[PDB]
Amino acid sequence: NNLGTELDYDTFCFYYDWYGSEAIDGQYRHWAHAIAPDPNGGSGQNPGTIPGTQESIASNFYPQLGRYSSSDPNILTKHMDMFVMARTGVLALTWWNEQDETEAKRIGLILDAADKKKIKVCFHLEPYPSRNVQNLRENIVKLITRYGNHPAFYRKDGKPLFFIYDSYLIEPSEWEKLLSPGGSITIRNTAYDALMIGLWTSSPTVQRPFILNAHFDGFYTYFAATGFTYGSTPTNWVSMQKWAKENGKIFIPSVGPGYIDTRIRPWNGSVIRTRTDGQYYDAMYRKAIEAGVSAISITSFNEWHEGSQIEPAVPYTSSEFTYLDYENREPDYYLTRTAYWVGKFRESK
Ligand SMILES: OC[C@H]1OCC[C@@H](O[C@H]2O[C@H](CO)[C@@H](O)[C@H](O)[C@@H]2O)[C@@H]1O
Repeated sequence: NNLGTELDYDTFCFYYDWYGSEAIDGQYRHWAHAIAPDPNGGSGQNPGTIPGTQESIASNFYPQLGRYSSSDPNILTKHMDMFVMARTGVLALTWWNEQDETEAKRIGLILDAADKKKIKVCFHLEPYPSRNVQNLRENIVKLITRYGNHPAFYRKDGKPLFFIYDSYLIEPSEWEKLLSPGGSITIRNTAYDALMIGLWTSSPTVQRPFILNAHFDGFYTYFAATGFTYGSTPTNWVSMQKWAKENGKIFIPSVGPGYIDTRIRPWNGSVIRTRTDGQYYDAMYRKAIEAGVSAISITSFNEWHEGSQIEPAVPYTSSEFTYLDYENREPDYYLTRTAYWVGKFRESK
């Protein structure tokens, strides 16, 4: 078929599975969330918590699906249909190494639901406690062993792919042990080889030798807020792509529709990026495509705390908060606008 509606398997959408309901999970997990103290606000702050009631959730927006559970198979079905609408072929699943049966259940449910719609799943390896290259290797082995034969497990030219968030928290000399073909605990040329995509944050003078010396296969930028880092400044993407191509690296810039996290970080208003009825998303996605990249990542499907989600949101005013909403656009606008950009990306590929 050549309908201009098929999934794109070089488009990765960051997905969060940490939402809970009292009924399914015992608590409205993540809809309830601690409010962060101001890191520049001095001592004795008592910022409190967002309780995750119907009226007061830990987002500046409000989900069309309500305070859902990430463990609810019926929600997962709906999410996969939303991925199909968006044409996003890869779900990049947050992974916190919780070592708990409820995590294991969720991951299996997500893989199963994804496969019904021919969506693929890869893992976004988060900065879990004491993360280091040895336990990373062990966890990569575990994930490939447990899930590598699942039909929804993502591969690119035969290799799994992992995104590594805050990869700068680990020195290049440690990464080399895992990721150089000669490394002490290498995955290269083993059953557990994978494309390892590190987080490019700051200036080229720092990031270029970091990526080379660490032996990452590529890099991504994550942040949905333009200008938050050098890497999330889209005017740098042409030059970042040129460097990537020269050095055999895969650049996967991250694009998002906006940013606002002031319910959970009230002091963080300088990072707000307004959606402007889709014009912000359009500008960022256009820059990624114009840079000539081979793959794009989307921040985010459903990071509701940070206001970067493309998942449908609805107008809502409760007695506790007046939420933002998609304004003049309909609740599914960011899904269908993603599909528009996926088509432009494919036309360019
Ligand atoms: O997936 C990479 C990162 O994406 C942004 C969120 C971040 O998690 C931190 O922030 C959220 C709030 O937005 C907290 O709920 C988490 O516990 C964590 O501090 C991801 O690491």
